Amino acid sequence: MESLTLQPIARVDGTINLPGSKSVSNRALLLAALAHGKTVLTNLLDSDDVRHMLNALTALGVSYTLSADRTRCEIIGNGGPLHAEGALELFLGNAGTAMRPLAAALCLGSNDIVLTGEPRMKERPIGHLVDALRLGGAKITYLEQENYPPLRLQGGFTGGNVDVDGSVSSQFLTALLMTAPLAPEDTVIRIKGDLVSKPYIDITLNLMKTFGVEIENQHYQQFVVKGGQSYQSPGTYLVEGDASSASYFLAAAAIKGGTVKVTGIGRNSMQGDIRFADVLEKMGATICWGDDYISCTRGELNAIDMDMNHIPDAAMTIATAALFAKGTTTLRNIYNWRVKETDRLFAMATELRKVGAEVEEGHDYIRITPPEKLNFAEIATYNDHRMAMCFSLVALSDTPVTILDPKCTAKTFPDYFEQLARISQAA
Ligand SMILES: O=C(O)C1=C[C@@H](OP(=O)(O)O)[C@@H](O)[C@H](O)C1
Repeated sequence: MESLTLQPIARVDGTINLPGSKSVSNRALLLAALAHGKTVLTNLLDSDDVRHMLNALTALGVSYTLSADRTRCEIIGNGGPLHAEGALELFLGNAGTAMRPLAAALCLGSNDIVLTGEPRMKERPIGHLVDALRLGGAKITYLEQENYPPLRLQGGFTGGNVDVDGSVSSQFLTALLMTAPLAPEDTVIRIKGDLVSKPYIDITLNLMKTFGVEIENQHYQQFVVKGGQSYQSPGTYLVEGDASSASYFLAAAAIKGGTVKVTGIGRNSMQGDIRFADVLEKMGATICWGDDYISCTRGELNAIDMDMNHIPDAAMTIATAALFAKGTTTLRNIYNWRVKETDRLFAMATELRKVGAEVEEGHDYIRITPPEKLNFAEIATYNDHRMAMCFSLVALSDTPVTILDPKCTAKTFPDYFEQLARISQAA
């Protein structure tokens, strides 16, 4: 199959202008499609997950244009809930930010639509979301395995008292929050117990406010939403650079810099993954913050033992950076790594051992003890963009590394290797 071999990188130094945020891009596209008026999004991400959302909007009848590089999008808002009948099938690849939000949104009014995706998406849970939507009136059918896509949506979500489990994915709550304002009746969303990935809820609420809707957030345990609302175009909107994509470059400087500056995110960014920079600082790197950049300069790199529930995606980057740190690194409270692009606890542990690390794969944590020296490995990537990007950091050592299916990075970052190469220096 396809593979890419990375030769040892002696030093990293430079500036990277970040690709747009996947989380912000897919929320902005769905809200722009539901809104009244024309929205012009700039710095939109061009990646597989965004392309699946754009294709779904096209299939649903939404009109929009894209610039040549697909980072500028002018969307003609539908002025209300989207509609299609005839069991129209929307293929959503493995994009949670399209699958979860559309599963909720398309329950408004009457519809007859099927949502499906790649084989792995049919193994990613959606039951907590379906349960909540049904409590609000939605008619939803599991076409294959109970609690997983594919789903046949027949509409009916009117609002009301809705409980939702927040212990497995914050995306279910995000989907409900974006949908409820357009339901005819008021909705009170009650979180059953724990809520994981809380920072992503703040991104959702930030986007909803940009599009003209606010709700009452009672300590992230209950959300009061008034029905009969409408989203309104914000005119022009600048999508933040992606803070998760930024993690690889900031970590590379922490290991082998040099100073690497990423632009497009800064201290005021809404993305919780900017907190990844705080972890590098705790490990010994030097961080500089700007309005529109974050930079990292090599310092020391010491192991850490931290709860990473607030940054599940960027936390994977600490798992390979740990190969270069002094001591044993432990990342805790990351159970849902198991239900994402792949089971990331199994995948990360398996591949880390291949380059020499001693790894304890905990049920919901990972403990990593680096080897005295890394060895060569051909890294399996599990159709997971982050496995490829995280293991690219192995090349910041004296050994090359071969990454299988490097194009899997296109889920969120098609140009990843060219960008890592931009900051890679031989001297
Ligand atoms: O809402 C979002 O944009 C995302 C939320 C997170 O999912 P969980 O809430 O399932 O952790 C994250 O891992 C995913 O890549 C993007």
